[PDB]
Amino acid sequence: RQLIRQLLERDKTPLAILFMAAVVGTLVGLAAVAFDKGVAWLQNQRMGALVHTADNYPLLLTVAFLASAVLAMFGYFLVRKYAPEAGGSGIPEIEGALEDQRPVRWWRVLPVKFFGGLGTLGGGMVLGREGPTVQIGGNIGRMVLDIFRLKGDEARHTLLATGAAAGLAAAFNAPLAGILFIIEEMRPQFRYTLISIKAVFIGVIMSTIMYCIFNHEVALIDVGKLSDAPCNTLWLYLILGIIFGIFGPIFNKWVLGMQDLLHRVHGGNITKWVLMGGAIGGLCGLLGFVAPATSGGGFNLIPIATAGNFSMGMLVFIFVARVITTLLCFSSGAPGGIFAPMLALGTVLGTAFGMVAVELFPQYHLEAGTFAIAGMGALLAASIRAPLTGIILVLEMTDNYQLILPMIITGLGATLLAQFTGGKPLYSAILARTLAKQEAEQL
Amino acid sequence: RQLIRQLLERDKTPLAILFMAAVVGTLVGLAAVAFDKGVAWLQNQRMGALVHTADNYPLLLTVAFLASAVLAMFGYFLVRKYAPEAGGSGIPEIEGALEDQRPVRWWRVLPVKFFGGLGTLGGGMVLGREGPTVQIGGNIGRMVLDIFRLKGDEARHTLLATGAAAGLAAAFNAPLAGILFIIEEMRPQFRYTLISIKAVFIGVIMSTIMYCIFNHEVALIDVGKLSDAPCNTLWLYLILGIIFGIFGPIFNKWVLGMQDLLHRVHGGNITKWVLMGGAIGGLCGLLGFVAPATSGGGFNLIPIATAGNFSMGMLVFIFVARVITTLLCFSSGAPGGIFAPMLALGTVLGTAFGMVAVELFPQYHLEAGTFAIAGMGALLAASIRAPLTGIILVLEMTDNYQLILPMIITGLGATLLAQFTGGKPLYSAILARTLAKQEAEQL
Ligand SMILES: [Cl-]
Ligand SMILES: [Cl-]
Ligand SMILES: [Cl-]
Ligand SMILES: [Cl-]
Repeated sequence: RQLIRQLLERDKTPLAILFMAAVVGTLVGLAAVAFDKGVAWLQNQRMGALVHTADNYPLLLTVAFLASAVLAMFGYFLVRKYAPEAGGSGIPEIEGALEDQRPVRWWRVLPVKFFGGLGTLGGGMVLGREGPTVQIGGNIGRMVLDIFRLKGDEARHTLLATGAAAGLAAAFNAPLAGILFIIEEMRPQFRYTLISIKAVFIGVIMSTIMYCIFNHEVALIDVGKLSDAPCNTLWLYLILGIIFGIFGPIFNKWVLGMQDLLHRVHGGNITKWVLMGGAIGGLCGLLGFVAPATSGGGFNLIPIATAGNFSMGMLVFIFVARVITTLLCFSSGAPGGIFAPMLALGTVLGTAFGMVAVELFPQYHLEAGTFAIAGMGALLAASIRAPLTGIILVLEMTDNYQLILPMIITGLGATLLAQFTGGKPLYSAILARTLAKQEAEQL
Repeated sequence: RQLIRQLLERDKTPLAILFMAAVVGTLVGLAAVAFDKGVAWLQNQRMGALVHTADNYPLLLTVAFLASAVLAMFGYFLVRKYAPEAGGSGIPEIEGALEDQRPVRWWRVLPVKFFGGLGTLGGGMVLGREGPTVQIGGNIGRMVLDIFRLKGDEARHTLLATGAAAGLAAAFNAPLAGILFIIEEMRPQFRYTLISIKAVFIGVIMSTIMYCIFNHEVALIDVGKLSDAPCNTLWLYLILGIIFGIFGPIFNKWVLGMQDLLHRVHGGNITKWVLMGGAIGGLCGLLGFVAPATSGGGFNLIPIATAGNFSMGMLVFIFVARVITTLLCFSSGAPGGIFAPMLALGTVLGTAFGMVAVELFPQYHLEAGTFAIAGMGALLAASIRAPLTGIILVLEMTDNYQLILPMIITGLGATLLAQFTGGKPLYSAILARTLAKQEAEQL
């Protein structure tokens, strides 16, 4: 009573950050659930109010095109106006914010990364919510430093990585992917002052506690308990990392090559960025009815492809027609991450390797889905090149933790073959292309 | 050839590190499995061989004492004559060799940490095999570097860290927690240069492949499937961390306090040390027969305490007489770590907390054992102050990965009150006491 509580005056500012890291993690966990439950409302009101008479296929294709384009145009007009920095994932806009390179305007991003991400991702576009939640989370961590008035220089990098950790923890119910997002992915940007790593923990805890009360689901991806991977067959997860580790730098040259190729029909205009974003967001709404595996930001193709429900000629067709629809969305300037459309390209090429590995090897008794869970985090290690948070996020979402060894081998063969090929991390190459564009345009 | 020529000009010395880290990682899967199969064959040769108790009880308590003390005076003697750095855990001898301070004498530690870790830890003493596998692993990472005569200090800090991560991946069968030993626990010593981390990833998976070849994996601790905790009850995991976070600085105050206190009964001699080691390590083979939860490394009673086969008049006798046999065994110069004795120390105080919360709160319908898994990584976060190497290492040996939010909450409140109530990490306070005692030797 009177022998313990007098030590608060000794370290009053560390206990001022760790209390504020509890209100960062609470406010990010509310803004992430209202994102995910608010984007599922616009996705259920779209397909639910699509079929009306069930025999009017000319009008039903028109409604599926316009009602997903106007929602997408609401997410493209609110981005190039009033908040131009919320025009992509948001992981490069916080990686250049832990180091003092990019400004953090929470008064502009938070009514835009929320209300534009609800119209972009709610239009059936191939874009995930790992983008608009870590960017929202990185700005709520900046928001409480202007509400609670503190001008600390170490309390502004601590809370901005707290809500960024709380954004990944409250988007995928993944408390371990949120902490290791700051540790090993954002390694040259984090400080680790022994109180900042405790403040990341409170923000991750309070954002996953607020995921309990409104999301009573067991997993985000509903693939059950798959088979084990014996260590007679752990060399096929090294050939899987070789195949994924070569496509990774080729995909990063395709992301950054389509950001400049699509930036030629409009050239930077406002009346032509929006009309192009409605032609993209309407095409991914028109694809939501005629081919539901092509459109969408993953997470429904993922527990279907890993069960062997697709054929071989249809898994090749999806990988061609999902690369086209994920380079037309993320490499266009829409608020939405490339993360969840990379989880849907990992279970397609992973199963296409897993369906061939049971024809050449009948003596291994291989399941065709164990290469889809392992391949899911193998494009996150070759493109983004954050292999450890990309294999404690496939495990946190599919709950298939028995593949903890084969998912490292395909996460290590992907990182090793992406560095040998000549590939950069994707979230550090979008940031390095926006800083060099900022320096060369104002001069 | 074409590709063969261009892989030798630019990246040859980075590829020589990634090939050495596969030879380093393989050799801590053959010297780490045969260490665990040597302490388990010696365990079933002194307590499984002398099993007939129906004939002579006074002629068996001496055999349970003499056969476990003669093994104890082989390791208390090999350390004190041939490799004095091999005594104790061995993580502070790698934590203090990763930067510049202590040498890595693989020509002295490896015949002593092996055949003394077989003698003490396999001869019935309360010691964990994490310690004698990090130091054997880190010395192998220097041994292969010295045999192949690699040139540079960039590979010396690299390959010593791959072997210390190869040790944790095969002593406990955890590929994911071995990398977080180097990333999270070895934070201010390890150098991250984008090739050394892939040498750790190579050295870990080459040390877990060589586990399942010999030791066919299912789980170390055989708790089957505990109940998924309803996260209404997550505030009880914070008071579990508060209770452990107070005891944590009190516990390692006894660890360093008993190393100094036991240093007066023998002085610094080599006859009085093994005669102390023949009684302080000798009664734990006698306590391993009349009360087998009071002695031993502390892994047999973890499935017994978590399942709830104890009362709270026996859950105190295996905590009062379990801290005594842990401070006597580890903190007296015996070649054996303290991870597994403070793992059995967390699941006993966690079950005592678990058996109380099911009486005061019948509305929650709690299990008394879900706090035992959450309390296992609590003393590893309060004393060692490495939560993510404690709350991920016990998920991989118990195979209950649904308690992550109950364990990050317990791992936070353990770390938060071990910093407030001033407690340094155990392996950073053991090393800083051996650094100050070697600077007083030169004068
Ligand atoms: Cl972008
Ligand atoms: Cl989505
Ligand atoms: Cl020691
Ligand atoms: Cl042990």
